[PDB]
Amino acid sequence: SMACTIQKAEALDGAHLMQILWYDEEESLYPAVWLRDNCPCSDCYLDSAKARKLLVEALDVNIGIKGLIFDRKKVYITWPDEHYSEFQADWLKKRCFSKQARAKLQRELFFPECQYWGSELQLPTLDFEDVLRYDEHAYKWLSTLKKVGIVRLTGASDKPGEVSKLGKRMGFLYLTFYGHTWQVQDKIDANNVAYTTGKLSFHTDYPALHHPPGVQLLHCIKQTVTGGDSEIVDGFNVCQKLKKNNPQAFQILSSTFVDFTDIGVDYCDFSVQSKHKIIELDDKGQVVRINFNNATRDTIFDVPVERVQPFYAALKEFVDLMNSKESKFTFKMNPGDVITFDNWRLLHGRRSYEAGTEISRHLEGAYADWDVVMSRLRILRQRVE
Amino acid sequence: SMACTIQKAEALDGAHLMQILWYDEEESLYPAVWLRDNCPCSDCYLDSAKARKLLVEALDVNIGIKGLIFDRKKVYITWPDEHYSEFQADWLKKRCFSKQARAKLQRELFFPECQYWGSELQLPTLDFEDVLRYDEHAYKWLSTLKKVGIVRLTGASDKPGEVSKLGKRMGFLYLTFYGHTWQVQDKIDANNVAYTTGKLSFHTDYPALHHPPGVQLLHCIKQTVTGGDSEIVDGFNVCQKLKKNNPQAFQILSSTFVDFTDIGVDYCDFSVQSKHKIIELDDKGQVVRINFNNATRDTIFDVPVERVQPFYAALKEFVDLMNSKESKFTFKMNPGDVITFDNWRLLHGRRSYEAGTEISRHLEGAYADWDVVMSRLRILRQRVE
Ligand SMILES: C[N+](C)(C)NCCC(=O)O
Ligand SMILES: C[N+](C)(C)NCCC(=O)O
Ligand SMILES: O=C(O)CNC(=O)C(=O)O
Ligand SMILES: O=C(O)CNC(=O)C(=O)O
Ligand code: NI
Ligand code: NI
Ligand SMILES: [Zn+2]
Ligand SMILES: [Zn+2]
Repeated sequence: SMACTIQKAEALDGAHLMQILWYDEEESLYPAVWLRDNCPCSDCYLDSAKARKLLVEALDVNIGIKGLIFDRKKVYITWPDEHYSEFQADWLKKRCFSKQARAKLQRELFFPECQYWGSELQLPTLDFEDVLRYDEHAYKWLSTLKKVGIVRLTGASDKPGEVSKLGKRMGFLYLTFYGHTWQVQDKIDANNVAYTTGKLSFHTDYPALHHPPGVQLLHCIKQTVTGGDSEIVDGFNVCQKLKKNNPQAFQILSSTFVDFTDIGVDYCDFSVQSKHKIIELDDKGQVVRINFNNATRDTIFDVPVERVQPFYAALKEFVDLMNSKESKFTFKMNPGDVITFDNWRLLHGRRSYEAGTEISRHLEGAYADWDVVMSRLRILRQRVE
Repeated sequence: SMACTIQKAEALDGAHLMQILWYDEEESLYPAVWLRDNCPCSDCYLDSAKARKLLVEALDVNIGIKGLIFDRKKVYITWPDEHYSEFQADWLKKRCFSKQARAKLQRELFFPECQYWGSELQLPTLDFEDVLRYDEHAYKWLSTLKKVGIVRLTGASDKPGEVSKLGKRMGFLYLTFYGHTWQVQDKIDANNVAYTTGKLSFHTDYPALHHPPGVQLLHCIKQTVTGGDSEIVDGFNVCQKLKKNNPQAFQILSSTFVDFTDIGVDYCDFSVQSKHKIIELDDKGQVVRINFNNATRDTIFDVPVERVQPFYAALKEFVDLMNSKESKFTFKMNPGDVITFDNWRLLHGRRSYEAGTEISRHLEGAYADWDVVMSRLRILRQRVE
């Protein structure tokens, strides 16, 4: 295209910048040091790995272009030490340092589109076997998981092993002290409040870890009629409402380190401790993760005494908002259903049910790392486009 | 002890605080809301899980103590709604909200002691089989790993499978796209600069992931006489020197997001992207992780053009300090040697060596999560004390 065709290339700014004038009349600028650092020749770049061999030690940070020629599709550069580089037009164009170009590329890499939701949620639903068999369906699955935060898959079996198939479709699951996969059932000497018939209030899984699981997979093998309905809420949507309604409570929860703990025996013996802010913000003040399980929050609370009661007051306000009828979405899982969701963004819970002489309710769960998921999503997108 | 024996317990501050006067005359304060939240009774606390059943929804954040009695070893509290709680003296004492008590407990949980080192490093060394067989030795191993950042284990075999034994001793290894364990050897169509005979400059492993591996294990199966010596540097020590010598360069590297990438096929097919600050600080300005591999730093750099050359100038200053003869420690791995090190703190590298018609050099590596390691360290400490 005219946008990707070179009209003129020139060294500017004491030879420290290259400027490309494109055939659409737009101009791009490329620092000489960045071009040299990204030389694609075999000395500098290992093509089989698509990786940089060039060392920092080799890079003159004050380098300027010694000579430059070009045609419509490439630039050819000589360097002061006689090194020689070639750069393709389309490669340069994609990597333009303009804010618009950089932002476009970041969108393509990280899929930031987010659709916030309340009690009006239309639970995205796909077929399990279709997702396993067809790239178009697996793509819709992971893209929707990223954007909405949850997808339900229907028509799995009523036998263990289904979350493992989804894990292989992603790449691999995320092993924790509760196993490769884990069985949510009422257990004698339960090592986790999950493994009882009690109500689970809204929580994220595993804030006792530094790096809580990014994605959760939960498959219904057996369901009870006595209770055990599912509830979910969009934590990012809730945090937005909290900041607006109660900025003091938002400030406390986004700045206060809370200790989490887990001790017991499952896959192996464990004694786990972490610290997190319940509302975890990026450097720009945007919420990126919620870290909260009331069951594993430690008895240890490392704050001065005067900060304690205001913390709990803040926390109450947050949970009250999560529970509001405008925020929460309630549903019942049947055998064969699987939900896959963003464990950093949603909070989830379940209603109490009745104990029995044999197991009346059984879910099999597993976790996946967001990096594993995003990798597969990038591959799938390329395959489908 | 007199320190742990109750002399007086009293509700204060409108019944919103409990004060304990101990037999040493020291005073501790406990917020009423915190005591109620941490009731150990069977309604509030699941003993088999050592976890809180009590919901946020159940907690009156404005609660005060209705009645209190005590003896030397426990306090007995009635609440306004008629709930009833018992707290043991030793439990309360450990959880005193004084800064001194809180800081002591944080030390016991997280083992913060750090011993910075330069080229004078005396490489801590233990026997491999001793570490597998004896808790006293496994304790010294992990405690030293945490404090110094590296331990060498000698007397392993010259066969694959040794890092896997150490992984089981910790709990489990950290699976990545390069496998459960991985073979560092020269490979045709290498998917990583590591799998060549080239020099690796100082790097941390895997900044292409959001959560880079906490701990690295590297076992020498075959070594070459033609090169391939090992080099290490204490990144936390280096960052301290950089902040002192060049505060501008420190500021740039601790505030600038750098994109990292990895594309290829190994355990499965992958297309990985991340963003990190190379020098990653906590909320108090202390360095907690270094994220840097020059080979996987992307060609994509998401900064305005005017910030590019100063970034590279900063980076050069950092690498130059890492390479200084006062900072780096160089050694040669022989068959049977294993190093286990903090991949968030150290940077590591290796000298070039000569290609041959069969494999002349072979290391087997693996990763572990710091949470897995710290769990085992806590268990071991308890077993040994
Ligand atoms: C379901 N399992 C694996 C027990 N995790 C619950 C969540 C947690 O303990 O934070
Ligand atoms: C040794 N392996 C597993 C290839 N990793 C190298 C480090 C990296 O690619 O950042
Ligand atoms: O049992 C359910 O429906 C939900 N389970 C969980 O959220 C859990 O085990 O952490
Ligand atoms: O080969 C060596 O001695 C060191 N290897 C690495 O650091 C690597 O593979 O990332
Ligand atoms: Ni859960
Ligand atoms: Ni390495
Ligand atoms: Zn080159
Ligand atoms: Zn109670």
